[PDB]
Amino acid sequence: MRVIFSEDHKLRNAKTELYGGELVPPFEAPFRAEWILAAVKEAGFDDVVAPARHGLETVLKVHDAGYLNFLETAWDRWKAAGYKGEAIATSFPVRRTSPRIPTDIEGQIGYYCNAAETAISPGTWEAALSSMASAIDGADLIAAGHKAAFSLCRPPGHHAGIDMFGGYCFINNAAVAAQRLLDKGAKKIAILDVDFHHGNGTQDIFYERGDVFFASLHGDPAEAFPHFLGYAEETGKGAGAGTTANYPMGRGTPYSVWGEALTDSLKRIAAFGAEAIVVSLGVDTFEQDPISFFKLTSPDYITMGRTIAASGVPLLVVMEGGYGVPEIGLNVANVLKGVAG
Amino acid sequence: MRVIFSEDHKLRNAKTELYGGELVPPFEAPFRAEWILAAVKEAGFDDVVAPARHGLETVLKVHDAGYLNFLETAWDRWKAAGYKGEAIATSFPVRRTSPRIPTDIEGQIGYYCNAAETAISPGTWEAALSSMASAIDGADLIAAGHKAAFSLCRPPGHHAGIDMFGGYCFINNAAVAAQRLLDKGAKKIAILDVDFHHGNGTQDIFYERGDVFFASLHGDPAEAFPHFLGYAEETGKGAGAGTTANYPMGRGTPYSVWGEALTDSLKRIAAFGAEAIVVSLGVDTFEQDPISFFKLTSPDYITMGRTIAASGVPLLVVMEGGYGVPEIGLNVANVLKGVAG
Ligand SMILES: NCCCNCCCCCS
Ligand SMILES: NCCCNCCCCCS
Ligand SMILES: [K+]
Ligand SMILES: [K+]
Ligand code: NA
Ligand code: NA
Ligand SMILES: [Zn+2]
Ligand SMILES: [Zn+2]
Repeated sequence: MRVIFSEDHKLRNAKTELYGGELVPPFEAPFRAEWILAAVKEAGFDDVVAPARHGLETVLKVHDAGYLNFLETAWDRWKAAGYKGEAIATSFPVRRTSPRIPTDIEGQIGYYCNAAETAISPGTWEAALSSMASAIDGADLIAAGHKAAFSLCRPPGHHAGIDMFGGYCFINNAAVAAQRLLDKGAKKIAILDVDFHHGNGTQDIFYERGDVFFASLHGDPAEAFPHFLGYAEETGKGAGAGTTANYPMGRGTPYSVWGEALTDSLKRIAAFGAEAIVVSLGVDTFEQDPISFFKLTSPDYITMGRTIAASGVPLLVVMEGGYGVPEIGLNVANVLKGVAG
Repeated sequence: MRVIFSEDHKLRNAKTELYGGELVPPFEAPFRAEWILAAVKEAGFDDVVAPARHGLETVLKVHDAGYLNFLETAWDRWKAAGYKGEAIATSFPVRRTSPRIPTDIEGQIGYYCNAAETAISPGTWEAALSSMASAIDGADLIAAGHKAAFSLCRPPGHHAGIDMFGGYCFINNAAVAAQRLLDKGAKKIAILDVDFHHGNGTQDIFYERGDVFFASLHGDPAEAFPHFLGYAEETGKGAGAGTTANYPMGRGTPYSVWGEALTDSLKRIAAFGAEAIVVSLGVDTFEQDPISFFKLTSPDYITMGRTIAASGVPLLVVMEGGYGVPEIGLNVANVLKGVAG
């Protein structure tokens, strides 16, 4: 299978992340992509290609235009306002606030943010567009008849909602890929989010859409980031009724339990009639992940890839999270081995 | 007039504030109270007394119980979770989130926060209770027949809403004072917020209540903190209809303009029939204030106090903001001179 990857991911190289009341080097750092690329090549997936660039045609169908405009100039405005650090939101539009959009940079960065750990830094927008491009080109391979492809996206996407960034995410790459598949002729597409964290951004984008089914397996939001979405009761609204399936799970969950939710999610996706599945792949479900509480082992990723591919429908694998250790690469590569085997 | 002041304000001595993407020493630091106290004594207001302690009777009528329980244990829980810095929220319940309350400390601190610049530190709860006590004792003086009193509150209160802390505020002292006056027999009370920033917390607490009228003069929230409340169109709802009056004003506003809004607010308060006015006094309207854009001069504070007192109705002055410069003390003292003159 082809691997789509842009060297322009490195334009996002933020210096700070707000974690535990401290500003620390970010977990979502350029070396993650280096580790993953090296491991997938070592596993034999060496057909690596840069994406063609893309404009905003596809992404405007899943993200708000004001949001994208804000990201395009956020860093410049932050710097012009005289702030000394990176661009980090402080005030947020929480319960019982006005729905109005501020005009200034401090107000706007909060208006457009869901989580303050994520700083905007110079090059962030450009990196996000490159990552989106990798997702688009991956989708195009699936549309053209390939049964699998891997978009090595960085920065990741699944916490970015219609008009919010956060969780290290700015453009929802998986959502853009799903939209691209619909634009190329699909009528029904599923997104299956296996990252440890709920894909709250993806859920937001498709919650009221009946053309996309969203399934997520994740740490229970009662006690895990992103904290404010991902409960099982959330099944969709309006045109999207019945097209969100959340599988929250608790501390220590191993594959023997996690795989049961996987089986069920795939049943749901099959009943929906998805023509392809965009897999939002994070490997922060690993038993050594520094910020997560699941207990998957490296061999479990092979099982996971094989099971998702036994759907018999084409897969686009889109990179999301997985942190801390170079074994994130082995784990990603193992999912691909399961898909290709 | 009597000045109520607790030395226990000093138990709030946080190390950090998130400002401009950096963790810096807080603007709202113990020296503020020292400076203000010294200046009011210098102006002849030397009848200074400590508040009696108070439990939660009064405050439970303006703040949510879950919120107060959260504040009481937040520091302990944050430390027990192993975080190394002070307690700073990251995820927030923004647009289109679940209304559910998280169980863990990271989820809860965001659930109960409106602004991430404000860290919870050891002693914060105890300090907030002492500041609340100063407000309650001030209210009791008014209830007993005094026409003026000054509660030198620290930490301040007006950004704390029903179930949210932020803007350096944890317990809404002015809201507690208003409630105490109602509990002592008043039927109608007004809160007049002259701090540069909108009292979004106070507005939240009384938005649907007809027994309290809230007026605020402030920097336009389209460009100024708190960013997400304080527009003129917000006039109240339900039983509270017509009991919020917001006067947003722009960059460079001097007393000649600000005083016209003051006059109008007092007309509204008189028409409401307030039996007393709780003045949320911030002096960050000063032309030198480091974080604000109004252009009041030190003499204007005397005019302001005199005009508010010309209402002919008893006043409780409750300390809010005012930062940076040594003149914060002179400016507060000048309001008291205007009231007492
Ligand atoms: N203490 C837990 C901090 C979690 N903060 C954000 C993690 C985002 C990963 C996205 S895949
Ligand atoms: N760049 C403006 C930072 C504003 N941050 C909060 C100020 C709170 C004052 C309360 S009286
Ligand atoms: K997930
Ligand atoms: K105000
Ligand atoms: Na949907
Ligand atoms: Na009211
Ligand atoms: Zn993740
Ligand atoms: Zn203020």
